[PDB]
Amino acid sequence: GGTILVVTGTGTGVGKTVVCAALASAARQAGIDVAVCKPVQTGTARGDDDLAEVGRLAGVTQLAGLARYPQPMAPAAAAEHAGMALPARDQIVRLIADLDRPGRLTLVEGAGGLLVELAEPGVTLRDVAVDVAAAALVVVTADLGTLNHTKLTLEALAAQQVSCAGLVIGSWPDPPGLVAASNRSALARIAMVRAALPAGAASLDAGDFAAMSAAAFDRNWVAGLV
Amino acid sequence: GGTILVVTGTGTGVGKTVVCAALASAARQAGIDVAVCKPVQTGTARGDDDLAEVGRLAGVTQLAGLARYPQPMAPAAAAEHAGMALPARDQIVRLIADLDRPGRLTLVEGAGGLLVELAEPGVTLRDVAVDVAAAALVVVTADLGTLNHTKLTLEALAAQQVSCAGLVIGSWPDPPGLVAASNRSALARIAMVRAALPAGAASLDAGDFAAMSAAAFDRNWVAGLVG
Ligand SMILES: Nc1ccn([C@@H]2O[C@H](COP(=O)(O)OP(=O)(O)OP(=O)(O)O)[C@@H](O)[C@H]2O)c(=O)n1
Ligand SMILES: Nc1ccn([C@@H]2O[C@H](COP(=O)(O)OP(=O)(O)OP(=O)(O)O)[C@@H](O)[C@H]2O)c(=O)n1
Ligand SMILES: [Mg+2]
Ligand SMILES: [Mg+2]
Repeated sequence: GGTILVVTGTGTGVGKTVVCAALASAARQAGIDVAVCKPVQTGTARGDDDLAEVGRLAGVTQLAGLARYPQPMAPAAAAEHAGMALPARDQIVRLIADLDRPGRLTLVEGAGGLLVELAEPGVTLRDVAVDVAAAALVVVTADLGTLNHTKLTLEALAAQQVSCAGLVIGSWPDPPGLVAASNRSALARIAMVRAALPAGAASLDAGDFAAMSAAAFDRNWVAGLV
Repeated sequence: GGTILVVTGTGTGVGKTVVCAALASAARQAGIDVAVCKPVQTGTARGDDDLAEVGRLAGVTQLAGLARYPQPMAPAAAAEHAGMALPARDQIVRLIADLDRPGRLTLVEGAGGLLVELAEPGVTLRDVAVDVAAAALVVVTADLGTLNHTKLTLEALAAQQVSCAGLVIGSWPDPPGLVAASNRSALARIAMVRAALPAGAASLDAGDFAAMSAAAFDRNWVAGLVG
């Protein structure tokens, strides 16, 4: 095996996908081989496609998915609306374990938060992470409430002995403001803040994104991942 | 003693205060004596006063605060910015215990979500609930993400053996979209949904808010809250 990291977030819209892409670009610039798996994608009618974003921004080519639901709903709702089950637990876990190899950082992106349902019957990104011995990278906001949400997620992580690889602030505002600055310090009082990605990085081109990403993570940590 | 509920939520801004007021109103109209307690209150320099708002909507007269910070921040941060300290765990529990009385329903509204720090070091409303043996009423949204946040909150409640008294959807839109409807029906499978307060309820005057309040909750559940 190699390094499997699940990339979760305190909620929906915290920039999990942009963090996957950023870590991917950093690791690739460290000469690490990266794969990204997004088992279930919703919102496809309006063009939601987070693996494509990772491809565009980071140049990852090993981009693995199992199901696509048109509706911009939570996976289980989208499944119900479309009239089709979610994938099974086994499909996700073996797709990920077949992606994993020596030398590779394999990022696994869930949908929404940690406890959202990802497969039949009621299995979550947390379960998947258990099944594959992955650590968890927690993407957070810098807004009022982030502390509560972070501690809640880290507590759920620990309840199943999924190790915490750290937090990333998905979007660092400009200019910051009092709340975001104080929250950044507190977040660092509960876990290793690995990076804070400038607000708007998503819209960068691949070159500028690569420069941002390179400077956003500690190089030794990135290298030390695999 | 009497009955104590901490009234918590999946985050900040979900309708905790309005639920305190609504449940207090329904319980008052059931003849139950009601106290509402707000041990940590931030954002006073912006005119935030949750106790006053409960009194304004519900007529609750037994309102107890303790710590008040000017800035609209996390209590830890608002205290650090005022040059002040957080209360002690026993200060908060004392404030609550002095309110407790047979036949009285004592609602304890927190600062933000369940794991926000109320006292040094890292003391939360969950700890306070264990200390005063209270049950937790969890206010939720109907919006995307509410299932994850709700499950996280319930799981954190069971982590310390704190009973869940049920959920209350703080703001229920009329009409409900596809996501709201789905989230509601899933929430009913995760826990007892005690009420779904209609959106904009803070705009109802005393009588409108009391009517809405009595209809919002099952009369039998409210009455069963207090012997
Ligand atoms: N530093 C950042 C981080 C995020 N985004 C934007 O923030 C929004 C949501 O972030 P996303 O990367 O989509 O993360 P997710 O948490 O995966 O969203 P969800 O799980 O709900 O699909 C996107 O428009 C993304 O383009 C941005 O512009 N600059
Ligand atoms: N059924 C509802 C629910 C909420 N609100 C409004 O939406 C906001 C949130 O209500 P509040 O109880 O203040 O949410 P809390 O979680 O209590 O806010 P805080 O985190 O600051 O304590 C308020 O402006 C309130 O007037 C409303 O009008 N009717
Ligand atoms: Mg995403
Ligand atoms: Mg409030």
